[PDB]
Amino acid sequence: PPVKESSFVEKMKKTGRNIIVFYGSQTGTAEEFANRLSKDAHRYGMRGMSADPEEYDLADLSSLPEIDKSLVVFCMATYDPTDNAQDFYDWLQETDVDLTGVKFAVFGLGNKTYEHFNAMGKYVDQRLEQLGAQRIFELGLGDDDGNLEEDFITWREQFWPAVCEFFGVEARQYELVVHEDMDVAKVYTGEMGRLKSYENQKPPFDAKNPFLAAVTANRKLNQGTERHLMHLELDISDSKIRYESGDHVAVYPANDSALVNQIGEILGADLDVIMSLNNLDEESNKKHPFPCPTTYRTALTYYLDITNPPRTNVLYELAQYASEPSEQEHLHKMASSSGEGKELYLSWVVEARRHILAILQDYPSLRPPIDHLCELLPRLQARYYSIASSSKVHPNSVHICAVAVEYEAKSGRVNKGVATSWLRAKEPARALVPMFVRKSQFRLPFKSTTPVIMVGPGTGIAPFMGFIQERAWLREQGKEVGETLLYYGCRRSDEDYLYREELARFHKDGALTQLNVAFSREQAHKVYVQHLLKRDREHLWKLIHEGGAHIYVCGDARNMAKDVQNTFYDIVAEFGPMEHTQAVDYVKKLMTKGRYSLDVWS
Ligand SMILES: Cc1cc2nc3c(=O)[nH]c(=O)nc-3n(C[C@H](O)[C@H](O)[C@H](O)COP(=O)(O)OP(=O)(O)OC[C@H]3O[C@@H](n4cnc5c(N)ncnc54)[C@H](O)[C@@H]3O)c2cc1C
Ligand SMILES: Cc1cc2nc3c(=O)[nH]c(=O)nc-3n(C[C@H](O)[C@H](O)[C@H](O)COP(=O)(O)O)c2cc1C
Ligand SMILES: Nc1ncnc2c1ncn2[C@@H]1O[C@H](CO)[C@@H](O)[C@H]1OP(=O)(O)O
Repeated sequence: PPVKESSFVEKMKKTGRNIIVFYGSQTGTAEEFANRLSKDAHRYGMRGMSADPEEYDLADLSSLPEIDKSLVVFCMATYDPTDNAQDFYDWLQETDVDLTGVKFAVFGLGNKTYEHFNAMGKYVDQRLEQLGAQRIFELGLGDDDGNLEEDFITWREQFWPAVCEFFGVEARQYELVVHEDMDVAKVYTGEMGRLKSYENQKPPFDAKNPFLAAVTANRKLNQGTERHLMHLELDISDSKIRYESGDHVAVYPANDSALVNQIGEILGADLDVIMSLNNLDEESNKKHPFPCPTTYRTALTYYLDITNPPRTNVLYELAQYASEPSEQEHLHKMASSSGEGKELYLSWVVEARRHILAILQDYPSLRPPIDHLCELLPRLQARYYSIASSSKVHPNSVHICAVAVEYEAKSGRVNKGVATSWLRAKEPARALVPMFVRKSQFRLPFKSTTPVIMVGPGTGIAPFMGFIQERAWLREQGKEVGETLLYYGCRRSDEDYLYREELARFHKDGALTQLNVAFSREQAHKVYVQHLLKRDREHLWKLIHEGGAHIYVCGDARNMAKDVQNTFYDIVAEFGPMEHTQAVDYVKKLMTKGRYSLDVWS
């Protein structure tokens, strides 16, 4: 609950703004979009502004009409609503205001693999119209399972024309300030929010004031040499942090130092030059791109993203810094909605997975001002992990189960995951991992006697390591505990069976009523967790139909989770009986009555 700003409508007036793009974002992408769309109003002889719907009172849309040819755009992501867009939502639900005269557009960001695709967008664009506002352009539906960037360049290309036409209008966001005389303790060195907040830890710890927790355990859980699966233990003592199994822990990592050095090396400049990028819109909340003042090196290490494929809007803006014509032209055509330009971007940048440095190496004429480059780079996001311990057993420690990312890219070089390569490097002593916890609704039943069915192959194991530590603990405390079954899976039982001993011990003490593992490569056919579910179908239908058991799914969202959902569709279709459609509805209903929970990630 923060303090609202002044009515945005009034703000727009005082700065001559006629377009306000609102972004609902969780990992920046919706926001990045709203800002791109914002600076876009300029080329079209208009001026706009991005704004966090949380910091404003959306009831003020009703007053927007009072600005000339005013326009409001909504870039909303689904996670329904993201944290910052919750107010708006509850408002869009309670309010009954008459938005007659409001003109809007909406570009939603989602992922098709999800149950409720772009639910937020579909909702916003469909509720504004319910209130009296008129849609100016079609609802954009972004799919991060294909290419969101392309869906966005495709919408934005048909948007602006429809806008300029409708309004009859004819067809460095931040500024740089180098620091010569700066006091040493007044310089951010990587902390996230308040200055020196990292060094002087002061509760309560959240996303803006992360608690640097000490890595007390680092271990490799697998026997092979191909992959590196690891178990870490972060110590949250004196942090005053509460958590339950199912919850997630989030961490702010550090980029690889040499990938950082080499970036200032090729651009031929120093990273230690202390600076600041002050938003040219002196009245805007977001006064800076990241914590300023600070040195390039710091920003490149802690606040910027230097490994993900650059977006089309960044390449276009960097086109002007490449001498050689051929190159300049290539960077320029990366933002096409079709053609050889849309094809080089998807294969040479995306598919190839070339980070910012790579492109600078493969296009040597590109030597941009490191100043305009930092303003273009996206902020470094924190990475989530499903806490792997019960707080009833480890109140003062948060466990993480993860696989390290390192692969060969067509780009020609070996890429490394930012968070994983970093946590990998951290071992118990000087090792501090900046963190905080985010509550989720993946939870053990309210009643201990309620049955539980956990399905989670590979890393999807980790939340369940908690559910089991808790289920077991409840029994020791004399509580009466219903069935507790795990459906895990790995390649081979002597190669990457995670927590084999702990899971054996738990089965032994009777915590785990059933330990069903699936060894995928131990035979000709692939044997996956869903094969076991189909196997134990008769008994699983019993729990579901007569036991009121909860179902859980964790790990790969891409396929594993769909395959398991489909096998649950079949178990019901058979013992219902039912026809796959009535079984789907049955399984989905289980999802709304909170008896089927998902924790899948791509
Ligand atoms: C809510 C949620 C829960 C999660 N829970 C856990 C969990 O508990 N345990 C866990 O291990 N992970 C989990 N993750 C994943 C985790 O957050 C990170 O995505 C993961 O650790 C990699 O992050 P990184 O910074 O190391 O790599 P990044 O720098 O973020 O790179 C990730 C990207 O690299 C690319 N990439 C990965 N491998 C290849 C390849 N071989 N070939 C081509 N592309 C590839 C993909 O674009 C991938 O998205 C979860 C993610 C979310 C969103
Ligand atoms: C935990 C989690 C849950 C998600 N749930 C949904 C969902 O229900 N529907 C959907 O369309 N996309 C869903 N997504 C995908 C995001 O909407 C998509 O990646 C979006 O681009 C993120 O935008 P942001 O960076 O602006 O938050 C989810 C992603 C994560 C990580
Ligand atoms: N589609 C899927 N459904 C269920 N498990 C899968 C899966 N795809 C891969 N797996 C298995 O998930 C486990 C953890 O990664 C591995 O045993 C892997 O086996 P595989 O690698 O032989 O396909």
